[PDB]
Amino acid sequence: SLISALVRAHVDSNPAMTSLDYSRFQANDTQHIQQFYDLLTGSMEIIRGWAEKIPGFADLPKADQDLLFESAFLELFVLRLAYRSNPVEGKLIFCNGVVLHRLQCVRGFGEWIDSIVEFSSNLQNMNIDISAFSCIAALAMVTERHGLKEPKRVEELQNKIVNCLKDHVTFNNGGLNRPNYLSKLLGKLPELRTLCTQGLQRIFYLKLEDLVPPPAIIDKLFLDTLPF
Amino acid sequence: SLISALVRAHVDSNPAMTSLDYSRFQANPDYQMSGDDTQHIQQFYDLLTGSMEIIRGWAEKIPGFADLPKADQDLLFESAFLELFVLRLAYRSNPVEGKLIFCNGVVLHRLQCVRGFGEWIDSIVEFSSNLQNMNIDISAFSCIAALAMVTERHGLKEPKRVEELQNKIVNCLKDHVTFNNGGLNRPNYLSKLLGKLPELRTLCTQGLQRIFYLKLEDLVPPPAIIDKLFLDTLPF
Amino acid sequence: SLISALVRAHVDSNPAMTSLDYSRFQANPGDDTQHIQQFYDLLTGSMEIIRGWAEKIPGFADLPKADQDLLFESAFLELFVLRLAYRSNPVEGKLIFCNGVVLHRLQCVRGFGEWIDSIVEFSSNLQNMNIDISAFSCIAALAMVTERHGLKEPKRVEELQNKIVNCLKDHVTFNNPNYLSKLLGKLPELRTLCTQGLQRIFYLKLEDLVPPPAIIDKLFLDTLPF
Amino acid sequence: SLISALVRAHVDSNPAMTSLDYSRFQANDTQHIQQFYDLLTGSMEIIRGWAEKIPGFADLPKADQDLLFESAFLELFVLRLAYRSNPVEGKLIFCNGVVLHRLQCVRGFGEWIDSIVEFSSNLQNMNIDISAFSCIAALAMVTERHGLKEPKRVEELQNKIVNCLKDHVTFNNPNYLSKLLGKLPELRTLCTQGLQRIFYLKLEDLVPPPAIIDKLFLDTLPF
Amino acid sequence: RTDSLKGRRGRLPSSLISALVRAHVDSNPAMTSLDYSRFQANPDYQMSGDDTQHIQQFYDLLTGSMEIIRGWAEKIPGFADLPKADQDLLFESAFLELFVLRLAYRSNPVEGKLIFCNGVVLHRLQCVRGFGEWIDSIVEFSSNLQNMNIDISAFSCIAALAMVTERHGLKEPKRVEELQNKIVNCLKDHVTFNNGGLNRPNYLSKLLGKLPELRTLCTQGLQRIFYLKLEDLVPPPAIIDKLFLDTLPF
Amino acid sequence: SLISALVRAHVDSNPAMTSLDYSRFQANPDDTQHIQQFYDLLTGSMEIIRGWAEKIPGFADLPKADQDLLFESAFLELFVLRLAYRSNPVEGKLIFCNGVVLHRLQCVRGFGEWIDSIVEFSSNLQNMNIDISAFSCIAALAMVTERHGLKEPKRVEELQNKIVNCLKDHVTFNNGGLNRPNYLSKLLGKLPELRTLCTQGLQRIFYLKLEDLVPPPAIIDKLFLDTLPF
Ligand SMILES: [Br-]
Ligand SMILES: [Br-]
Ligand SMILES: [Br-]
Ligand SMILES: [Br-]
Ligand SMILES: [Br-]
Ligand SMILES: [Br-]
Ligand SMILES: [Br-]
Ligand SMILES: [Br-]
Ligand SMILES: [Br-]
Ligand SMILES: [Br-]
Ligand SMILES: [Br-]
Ligand SMILES: [Br-]
Ligand SMILES: [Br-]
Ligand SMILES: [Br-]
Ligand SMILES: [Br-]
Ligand SMILES: [Br-]
Ligand SMILES: [Br-]
Ligand SMILES: [Br-]
Ligand SMILES: [Br-]
Ligand SMILES: [K+]
Ligand SMILES: [K+]
Ligand SMILES: [K+]
Ligand SMILES: [K+]
Ligand SMILES: [K+]
Ligand SMILES: [K+]
Ligand SMILES: [K+]
Ligand SMILES: [K+]
Repeated sequence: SLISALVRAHVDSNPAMTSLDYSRFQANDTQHIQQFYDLLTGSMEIIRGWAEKIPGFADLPKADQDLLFESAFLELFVLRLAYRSNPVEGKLIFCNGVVLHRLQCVRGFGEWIDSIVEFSSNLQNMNIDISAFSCIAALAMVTERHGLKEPKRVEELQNKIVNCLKDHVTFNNGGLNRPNYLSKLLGKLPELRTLCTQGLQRIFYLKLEDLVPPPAIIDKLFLDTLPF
Repeated sequence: SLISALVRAHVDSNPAMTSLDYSRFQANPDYQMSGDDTQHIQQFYDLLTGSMEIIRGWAEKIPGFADLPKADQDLLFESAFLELFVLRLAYRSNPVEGKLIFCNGVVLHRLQCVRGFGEWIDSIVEFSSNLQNMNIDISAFSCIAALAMVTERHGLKEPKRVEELQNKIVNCLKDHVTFNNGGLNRPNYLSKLLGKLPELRTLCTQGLQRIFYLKLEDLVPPPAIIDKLFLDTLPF
Repeated sequence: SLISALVRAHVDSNPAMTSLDYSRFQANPGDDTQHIQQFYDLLTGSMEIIRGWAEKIPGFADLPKADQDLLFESAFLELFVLRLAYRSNPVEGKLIFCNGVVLHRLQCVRGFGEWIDSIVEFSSNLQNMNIDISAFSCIAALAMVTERHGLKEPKRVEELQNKIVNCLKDHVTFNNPNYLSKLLGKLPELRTLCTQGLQRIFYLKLEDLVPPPAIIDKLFLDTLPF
Repeated sequence: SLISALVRAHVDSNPAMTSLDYSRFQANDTQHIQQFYDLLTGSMEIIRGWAEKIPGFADLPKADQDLLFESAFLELFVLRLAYRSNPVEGKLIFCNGVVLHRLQCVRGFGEWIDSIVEFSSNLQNMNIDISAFSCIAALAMVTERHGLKEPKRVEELQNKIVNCLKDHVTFNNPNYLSKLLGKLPELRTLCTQGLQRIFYLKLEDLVPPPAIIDKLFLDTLPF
Repeated sequence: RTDSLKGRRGRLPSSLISALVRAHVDSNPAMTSLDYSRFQANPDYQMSGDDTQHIQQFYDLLTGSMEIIRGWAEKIPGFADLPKADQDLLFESAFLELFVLRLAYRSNPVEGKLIFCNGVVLHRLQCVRGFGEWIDSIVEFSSNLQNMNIDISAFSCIAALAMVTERHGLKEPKRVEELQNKIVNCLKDHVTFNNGGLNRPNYLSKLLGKLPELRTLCTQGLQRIFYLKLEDLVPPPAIIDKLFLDTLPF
Repeated sequence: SLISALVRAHVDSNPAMTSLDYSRFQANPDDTQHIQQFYDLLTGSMEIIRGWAEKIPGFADLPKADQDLLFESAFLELFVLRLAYRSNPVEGKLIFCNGVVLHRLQCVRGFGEWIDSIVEFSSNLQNMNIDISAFSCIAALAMVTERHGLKEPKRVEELQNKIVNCLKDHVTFNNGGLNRPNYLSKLLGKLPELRTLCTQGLQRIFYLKLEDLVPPPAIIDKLFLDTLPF
């Protein structure tokens, strides 16, 4: 039930891997930077829709919803990108269907893009099925955050998702041949958070470069993702 | 890649368990023989025709299907429609509570479907009970649904093409199972999973007997679309 | 150097006798389900601790991560029993675990089964040999760094073993005769003791009162000699 | 008709208690363990023949026939042994007519033999007649197992034998039919200890079980 | 063993290979037609110096197997369909590895007996003069290969994979990858089926892992040929010169 | 070593699937002609199969008289076994020891309905998917077995047991062991089935002898009293 709801949410908020845009894809500045910004802001509405489809999420104080969302947006944008992309081939696929190459992105994302592809690769070598990934993505947002009004409520939804993930992995001796798979899975969240600090560094860099000022929406993003 | 498409196909053609319409749901046994069968037999025909566009939409979303000769696509879909309908129904319903949930979100009790479906509805609930006791995950179920249609059919223009698409799906299902077990396959589980198809085929012949019965009774004659359904499903 | 590192590995992976938890200790000469789950917990709770120990053995962390897992997985039960036997108090029937918990023999027999009696016996024999920390730290390392099938680098393994062997050899001489053979002779004795540990888990799986979790089932399969 | 065929199947597959083989008997190593292995392997064809004489068994899918036999063999071997032996005198009498004293079997069977003698004593203290026993033995095998091709066929045949035992009990008439069926679960538990013995012997590695015994092991495992 | 509780790991049991086996049997000396005429295991009877003799022998054993291994390669189903150019590239790129693999498989490491594609049986001590210290590594490899007890059907696939592998400068490398995959899936299905439907990923990783080890082992062969030419005592003839350049990974 | 020698004996005495002779194959419709061919296929395999027999380690160490007796007694069985293993039943393609390829339908006139029994056995055999090493042992076993009139029944029993041992080791370590519990048994079980199968071959030759349409050559007429269960 919950797992099915988590999977539908994922499916409904992701591009059909049979409806991808390769118009500007080529495995061969101010232009690539603004693009970096667009991609980020473009996924904001997509991921927000996804969050609203997480059972129990709409039952949290609206204030707690925006706090959870905003604090995890970047992590969510990167985890989703990492899961649907083809690391080996260096093909990046965004929440909107656009497909760029690891090299075309390096001009906008910076060397961070290389850190992302590496994460994408480690993530895929874990062979995470759609159900386990749908739980993990939800766990990246439904987690403890400073400033929460209903921290106990967040913790309850969190534990419900981990339990849902645990049953999926251990049902009928599903864990026998993958001992700490559940632990390795959860372990990807702190790695993801560490990974996203470089996204903040990049945004800071572009702001100090003052070659192309970040939009208020992203300037805002910088502050919401800021751990402190 | 292939399995994601298959899961997307399934998800997109099924109702979110939040769109579930529990309005026409009646569990009181007494309030059951109320209202002549006509209304119930019609409901039966409608539920079947109602899922046609839906399942055809799912079939069109199956990678490789459209590359098959247009006549084969039609022979495969028409021959498997009823089985798809029954399988999808059996996977999403709640057998323990005697609740049937259709390709459209309508929730009827077993006791209500008996008026239209006939005793066949009990064989269906039993099939649902066996299917759900296996705890098939969505990725696995989406492959099985696909394999109920992408399967051998006599009078197929390019049977070798279908066989290849079929192998591709089977192989996609084996990887899922094997990858979730640390790289070690599970041949018995797999055969138990694939064995549900012959069972589905057998279960549905009873659906053909219910339509034949309705045709003979001639009280609520099957409309042209159900007539076609009957002939497309006839194993001979 | 090697000996020092081996001792540090031991010390850092063991509880100080002044940080023990007696909250669950009861020697008066609970649900059966509770004792069995406790048995499973004491095993799973020691895994990370003992893994930490292994990773502190000079060279181990240099072997292919594949070989590491194979050596660790095949010796864990033995490492658990040996460390428990070395630190416990046979005479007083006090079993002391990797995590500091103290349990009386009588409390363990309901979870561990009669096998706890064989462990207390082994712990008694081990202690009568008055083995010092340096020597015990070498034996412990040898219990794991030993011949195993499936090792991507069998050479890289016998390399460590022998070094550790010589280390214990020089330590016995420098501090001094048929004593070195009595020490290594404890390893085959250890492995036999652990076959009884396998019987206990096999029994619990048959009784099906409380099936072993996946982690314990794998432990079961990994410890099987074949 | 059924009870008769069941009794006949039983008599034809058991040794004439007047022509027992004592050539290896003695009331005073690796050999006893080997003998433990042989007794088991020798009773296989004998019990297989018996199963083959159960009305309706041979009609089940071949796969199911092999599945039920392979899964209940150890229990059938033990049950049949407990029934024909003499617990009071500590004499174990096997399917093949061989007679050994408890003191000989403990060396091969292990302390499991004592549990077998205990079960034998409890069984015989119930004064179960040959007709009733012939039903219970059949129930030890024609029961539900995970993997049946036609689980219904099995349940079909099972109730039929159960009804067969029911009538025989009523005519001769109490909770007896209860204590009767109760022995099966007890027999099931008793044999797990048999699995423990075989497992211990495999670990010990002294005298390795032959391929056929390892097969029996994997075949009986309840998990 | 894959036959126990440990080996099953919680599970329960349920043409191309034949051609590959024939290719192998036809291209190998009957172990009953071996030539022991020059087999001298006596440390003392190591013919009076003359490094030249042994070095030329080294070159001859190599060239003497070329036509044989080329024949075998031509019996690999699907190989011919490949562009002649790729056939040549794959063959020349793998010849050395194929030569050592086959030698390692048929030889007797425990007795120090090296048995060549042509039937000649030489002792390890005789080969060290020609092959150099490299012969000891081959023997080690041989020893490790045989401890796996790989049956003829399995080895025939591995030998084929030593050649049907990606190489830089391929006309149709995709057609190559498809033959390679066909052969690997053939090996997997054969091992799985023969294990009662239960796959053996660890065994399979070990079998295929032997190829990287073989590639590495042969670089030492290149080092020997490089040495012999640097030493210029018995320069490498034109055919060995080509062998060297064909095997160069760069 | 023995098993490896058994495999070479098999490979050397069998036709490469790329060197087959279809100059007579058809697979579709189109007499004293079919019967003569039936006799030729049998006599032609004789030399081939005898060549294989001599390649079996230890077989040449038996008294020549025991060699002839063992060979002669198993000829038909070997002919059928080898035919069933290499042929392709699904497509009804019979491939003989000599490379000649005929369709099932082309054989029914000379072989009789027995050809249908062979194709079935071929079908059952192939479903077992016996690998070459195991098959090479079973073929050897069909011949190295007990027969009445052996001069050295103990020597034969010894070569036989060495072969089954060779087979048991290969099956346990390469054919799944207990993961295929009844394989070794089903495999040896094919020998008695093979023998029964060939009795129909004797009946065929009997029939042809009674019809006297074309008298069997001494070789085969011999094969008759050389295969006869007595
Ligand atoms: Br849902
Ligand atoms: Br894992
Ligand atoms: Br998709
Ligand atoms: Br899934
Ligand atoms: Br699978
Ligand atoms: Br009767
Ligand atoms: Br009697
Ligand atoms: Br086992
Ligand atoms: Br298990
Ligand atoms: Br061939
Ligand atoms: Br050449
Ligand atoms: Br191996
Ligand atoms: Br494996
Ligand atoms: Br594999
Ligand atoms: Br292995
Ligand atoms: Br040979
Ligand atoms: Br083969
Ligand atoms: Br003799
Ligand atoms: Br089998
Ligand atoms: K993993
Ligand atoms: K209805
Ligand atoms: K499989
Ligand atoms: K299963
Ligand atoms: K009676
Ligand atoms: K072989
Ligand atoms: K495999
Ligand atoms: K078979």
